[PDB]
Amino acid sequence: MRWENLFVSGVAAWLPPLSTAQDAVMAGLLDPARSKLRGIESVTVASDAEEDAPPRMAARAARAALGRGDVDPADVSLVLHSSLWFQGIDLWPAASYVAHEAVGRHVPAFGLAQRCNGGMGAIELAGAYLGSGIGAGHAALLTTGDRFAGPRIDRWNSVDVTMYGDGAAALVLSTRDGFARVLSTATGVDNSLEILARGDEPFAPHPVEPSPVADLGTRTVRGAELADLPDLTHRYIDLLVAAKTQALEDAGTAIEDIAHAVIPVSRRGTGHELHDLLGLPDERTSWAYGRTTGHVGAGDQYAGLAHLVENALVQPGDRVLLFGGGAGYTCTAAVVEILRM
Amino acid sequence: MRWENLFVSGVAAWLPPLSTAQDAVMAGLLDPARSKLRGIESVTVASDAEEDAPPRMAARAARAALGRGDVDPADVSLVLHSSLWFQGIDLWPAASYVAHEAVGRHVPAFGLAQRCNGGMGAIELAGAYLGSGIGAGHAALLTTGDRFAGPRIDRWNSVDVTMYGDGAAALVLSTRDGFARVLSTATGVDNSLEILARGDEPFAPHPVEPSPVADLGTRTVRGAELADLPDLTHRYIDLLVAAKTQALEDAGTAIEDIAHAVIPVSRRGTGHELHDLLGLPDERTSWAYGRTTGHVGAGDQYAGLAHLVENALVQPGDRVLLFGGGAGYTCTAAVVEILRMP
Repeated sequence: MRWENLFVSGVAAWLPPLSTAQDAVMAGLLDPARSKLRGIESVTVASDAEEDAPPRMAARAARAALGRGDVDPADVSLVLHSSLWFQGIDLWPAASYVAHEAVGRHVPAFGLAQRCNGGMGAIELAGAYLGSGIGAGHAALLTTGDRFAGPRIDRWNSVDVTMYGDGAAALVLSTRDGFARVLSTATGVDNSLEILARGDEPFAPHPVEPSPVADLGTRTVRGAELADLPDLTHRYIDLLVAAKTQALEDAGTAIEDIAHAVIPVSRRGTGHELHDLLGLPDERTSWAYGRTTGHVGAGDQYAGLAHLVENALVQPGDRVLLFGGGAGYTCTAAVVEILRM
Repeated sequence: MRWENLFVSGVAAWLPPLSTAQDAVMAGLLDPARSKLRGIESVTVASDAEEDAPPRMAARAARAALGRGDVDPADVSLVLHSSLWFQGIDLWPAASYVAHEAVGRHVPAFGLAQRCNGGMGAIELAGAYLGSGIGAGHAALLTTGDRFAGPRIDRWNSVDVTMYGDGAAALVLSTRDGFARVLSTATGVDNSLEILARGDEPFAPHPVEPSPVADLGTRTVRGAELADLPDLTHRYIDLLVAAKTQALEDAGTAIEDIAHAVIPVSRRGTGHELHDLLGLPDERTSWAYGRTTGHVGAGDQYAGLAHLVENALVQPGDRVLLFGGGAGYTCTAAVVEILRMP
């Protein structure tokens, strides 16, 4: 999709302190060979205090993002809150809390689930919503937030390809103006890969209690065996190249003109990495930053863009590729042009 | 919102067999007075077999809905799957399973949370998406699905205003054609009421284990206490009347021109009920149906419309109000006009 009137008016991350892979190895929580393979140096870790529940971190990130774009909360017509896991209280609309605290009483709020891709996918849904004439306002607030905890989640081991960081991020879209223009979005998808995210786990009538420790690495392996596809890996490559190519082509931008690409935090550590598939070197990606935060739920792309802007790592005229991807498997990409700093 | 080119192409429910309120009373699971007050005659109860997990029930409803509307799955550009509770496997994309099983590999799928309003809120989001030019196809598949279980959920008692039914529903939107035209949608909202849905429950770092039995009625009371609002009654009235009023006006329709309103399944049993606020007698609402199914997660409005159409309770030229409402608090309403029977 080529966007003629869609802007990022603000972006922010609210992140707790860093905790190092080194300290996890020293404490016996993380196998040292795994630490070395994956290349992740540290991950953000929140306290267990109520003030650090995901919706409250999200509400703070939202305020920061709305403050920086000087958007009147009266002009926000939609709130989307994406996440991966528990929000602190069950049977309860977390998204309405985020909206109430950051914007106000009279804005429609949805929780969104598209696993790791939720932040990027929300951009398409919100952009469509803003252009449709449903709401009178010109902005949408997009938030993410998660805080991982035992017994269910071991941040260092529950996923093979990454390590989980706690925290929240926010991105405010506008059809009026902003410091960046969204030039394009495009989604690649292959829903056959959903099997890799459940493995041989049976459908249970009730959450399993007490919670065993999650092991998504082992789901992927069992998932691959049950699916018995001859071309598993290609299905991934195809959907990722589709998202990349359409996002670039609809933005009228060649890959050599991308100043920086913000990607999901993950690492194989052996052969080809995502950056090889994207056709650009490691140092033009957000890996150097991401390997300090870990995988911050659905918010890697918002947090990474926040990092670039806050540190003047981009200037006006630069084009930035935001690259999603999450279990499903779904990947939304976007090209953003910096207009003002 | 007034819609120029939005249609309902198909609608369906997949519902497990009925379990009566009277049987629950006799098993000691439901108090006789509460049964009488609430007036729910029965609710749908699924088995605990893997085949009745919510995403599978949702897949069956989606396929029925798509088949009843002659929509090719290749023309669906978006799947939204709304729910209130556990889908059977954690840390996993349920919405992608629904999409794969009913529609295919190459359609973006999202899980959607807007408590009891998810099904109606999904119509606005999908409608916007379909008109935007983002996806190639002309149709969107909307699903709901839940299956409630102990210890956490006691379907008969965990919500005061209703009793939960298991099952799934589906609705297919199209920019091209269908059996009904969506004339309008409108949302009323008041996010200050989110506190009523959490009460004084502390934010916990991990789900509380073992799960105690949920008591949302007590949460409402604890939340009302903390919030200390001067005008709670008026907050409900203002947002519900706003949704009703805007949907009717954008559709160019008066309440007396509404043949039927499909409403959330809930009941006070004393005083004024939602139908009084809508200005409709009981008989012009979905209550006669909803009191046999109970509150089927986010799917009451889809399920109620399917029942209307499957049983020839409306005919071409009739207008129907689909009326939402859920904890948040958010209520999305739509006026649809029947163009032909499917």
